[PDB]
Amino acid sequence: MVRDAYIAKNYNCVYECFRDAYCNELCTKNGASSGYCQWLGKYGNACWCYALPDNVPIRVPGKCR
Amino acid sequence: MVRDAYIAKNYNCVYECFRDAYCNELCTKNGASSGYCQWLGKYGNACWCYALPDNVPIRVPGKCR
Amino acid sequence: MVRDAYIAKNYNCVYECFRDAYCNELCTKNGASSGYCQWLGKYGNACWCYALPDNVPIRVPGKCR
Ligand SMILES: CC#CC#CC#C[N+](C)(C)C
Ligand SMILES: CCCCCC[N+](C)(C)CO
Ligand SMILES: CCCCCC[N+](C)(C)CO
Ligand SMILES: CCCCCC[N+](C)(C)CO
Ligand SMILES: [Cl-]
Ligand SMILES: [Cl-]
Ligand SMILES: [Cl-]
Ligand SMILES: [Cl-]
Ligand SMILES: [Cl-]
Ligand SMILES: [Cl-]
Ligand SMILES: [Cl-]
Ligand SMILES: [Cl-]
Ligand SMILES: [Cl-]
Repeated sequence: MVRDAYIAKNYNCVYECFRDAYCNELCTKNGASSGYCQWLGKYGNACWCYALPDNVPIRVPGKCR
Repeated sequence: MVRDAYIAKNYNCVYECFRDAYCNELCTKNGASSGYCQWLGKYGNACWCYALPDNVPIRVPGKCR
Repeated sequence: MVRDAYIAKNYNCVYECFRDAYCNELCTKNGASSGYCQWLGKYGNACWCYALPDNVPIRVPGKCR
């Protein structure tokens, strides 16, 4: 299954960003259809991916550790 | 079927917004993959949903009533 | 197959834009689920389409000619 989400890294942490292309490269390398750099969002300036496969971790409620 | 669209409420009216998370919560609660708050768009500052199921009303050409 | 991409015109050139609705109309007329006007991106201010069918050309690495 796929989902639109903030791609995460160890452990439960978003990827920050400035440029859309940075996030699109990151997200698509990880199987998403595309992604972009969301500014001033829930997790600050962070990468949002569309249709990211569920073998890739995502940000969920809770702490980044 | 699903479509990308402005989610609507009675009758043929968009949801205004400030924050992306507001729209993402609204859109996903209604079955969309995600959504965001479009600023300065066709209907002002309004929620846009990706892959919103067709059992949820959307904004179509015409008046909000 | 579909892909998220910059819709292109002859030859390997993006469509520039100001308004999201301009790009959404262009992209959806060409079979995409939606599109928007990306500002200050890889190709300047240009139209990005979601789920654009592969019978529509897209921007790929290289020169616009
Ligand atoms: C300023 C600004 C801005 C923006 C944006 C966006 C988007 N998509 C990727 C959700 C369509
Ligand atoms: C007003 C200028 C907008 C450029 C910033 C674009 N983002 C990187 C925030 C795309 O979501
Ligand atoms: C230039 C700062 C951008 C933050 C606004 C982001 N929106 C809420 C308009 C996202 O589309
Ligand atoms: C800060 C105001 C944002 C309006 C510009 C929106 N775009 C046309 C860049 C949408 O991506
Ligand atoms: Cl985080
Ligand atoms: Cl943004
Ligand atoms: Cl927020
Ligand atoms: Cl309205
Ligand atoms: Cl916007
Ligand atoms: Cl408009
Ligand atoms: Cl170009
Ligand atoms: Cl943008
Ligand atoms: Cl760039």
